[PDB]
Amino acid sequence: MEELNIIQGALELRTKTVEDVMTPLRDCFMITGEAILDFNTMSEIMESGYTRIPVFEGERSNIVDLLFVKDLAFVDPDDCTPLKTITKFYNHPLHFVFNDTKLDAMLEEFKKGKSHLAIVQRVNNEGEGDPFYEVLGIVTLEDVIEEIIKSE
Amino acid sequence: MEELNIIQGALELRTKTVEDVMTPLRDCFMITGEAILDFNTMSEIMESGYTRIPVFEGERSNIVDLLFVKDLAFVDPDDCTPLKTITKFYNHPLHFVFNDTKLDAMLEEFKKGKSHLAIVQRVNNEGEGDPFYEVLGIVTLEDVIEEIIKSE
Repeated sequence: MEELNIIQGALELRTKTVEDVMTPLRDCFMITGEAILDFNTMSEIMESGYTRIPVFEGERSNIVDLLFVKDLAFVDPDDCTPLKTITKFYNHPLHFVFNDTKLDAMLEEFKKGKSHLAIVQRVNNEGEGDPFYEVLGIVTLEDVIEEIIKSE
Repeated sequence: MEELNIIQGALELRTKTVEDVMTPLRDCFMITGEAILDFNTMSEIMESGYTRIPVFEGERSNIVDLLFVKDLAFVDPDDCTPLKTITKFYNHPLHFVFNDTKLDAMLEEFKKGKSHLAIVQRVNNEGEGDPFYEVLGIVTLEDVIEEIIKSE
């Protein structure tokens, strides 16, 4: 039964972590903060089919903003408007989560607030001096829902 | 518990119908088949935030096609390209469902195939001669999932 599938998935939300379901950094669709919104860039973006796109500066682990595809609505490609204008303008909130966070807690976190996307990070205790936060990938509400309802 | 919420919702999928959760025709974001994709039209479309937009010809109950926002990726607004070009090109499938259809069966129907959006309709036995199909609104996967996970 589908109902049984959903119930079991719901039960497993306690044990599975965000690390188990995240879209890792190698698999993340991201965009440089230096980007300019000419025709072609906007075209690749609208082509991606992703609703929201992480914006990074320099390194991919240096995620600085979020771009919603909606924000291109009033953008004229002929203007070749830089991305920073849109990102600094909307200044969409950035949500973070630890790799060990359970999916049920993630669901709870997502249901409250606008964030339906979280950035996964870990503590690097393998110093070499100061311990650091290591960005691993992204996890969305979609990742966990898909984990809930999928056939198993 | 969240898990309890999800479980109960899953259980109720048997009893609730597509009529109970659909976005009705008054609340449907739709677009005329005659539409042209200048800047402003594309701008309203990208503004909507909806991933998929029903295309109708004449009456709103005369839904003829589906438009994915993705399909605007390679569209130059300066070209003022008509919608029919894109719709006839992609010719995305159209899914239909009866109002009495239970949500669990809907879930089953959605999980198989690309259709994550269905058009609700009913039989008009209030003839007046020939009985007809009366379009009532739309129901997506998102509608049912939202119905599953929401707090109750």
